[PDB]
Amino acid sequence: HMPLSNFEHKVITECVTIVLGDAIQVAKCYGESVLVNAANTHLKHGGGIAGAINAASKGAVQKESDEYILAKGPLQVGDSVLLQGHSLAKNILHVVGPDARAKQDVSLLSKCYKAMNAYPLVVTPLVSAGIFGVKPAVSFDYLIREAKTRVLVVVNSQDVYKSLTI
Ligand SMILES: Nc1ncnc2c1ncn2[C@@H]1O[C@H](COP(=O)(O)OP(=O)(O)OP(=O)(O)O)[C@@H](O)[C@H]1O
Repeated sequence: HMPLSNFEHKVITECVTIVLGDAIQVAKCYGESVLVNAANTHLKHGGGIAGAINAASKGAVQKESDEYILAKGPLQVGDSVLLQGHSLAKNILHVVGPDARAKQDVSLLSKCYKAMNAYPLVVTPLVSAGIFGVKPAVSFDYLIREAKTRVLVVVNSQDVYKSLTI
């Protein structure tokens, strides 16, 4: 079974496909992929996809992240950091999308998605599209504008999936 058949998906461009499912699982089918974590300034992976990723890695993502943040200090918004994959992916790219509730610049999503272009295959959720208050459609708009590499954008609500795929 070629990986994406385990999932409902729709190719948008030769670059971007929209997959309905859990991004952790999609990334598990591609060992050469980089998994995008939708993270905060302090890489505190307490919930959302950050907590699911931290939990899949059995706490390891949190401890690596604590060492990095202690050493470098906290990340700005739109910053990204490539860290270990903890066998969930070749690597995890921790991406700090803007927080709309806090009235942060949503065009910083462009900076977040740009970072994904350094990798040949990336599996990502919609950055800032949950508690951070950016509509998934709006997050998807920033992604499709910047994606120059092969990006599997994975949405785990079926409603979001139907909206994105017309
Ligand atoms: N394992 C996951 N895989 C793919 N998409 C996810 C996953 N978990 C959450 N999402 C979706 O991707 C987007 C980014 O998630 P985010 O890191 O901002 O945490 P969250 O959205 O507040 O968590 P939740 O949606 O469960 O309340 C959200 O719209 C969210 O619903």
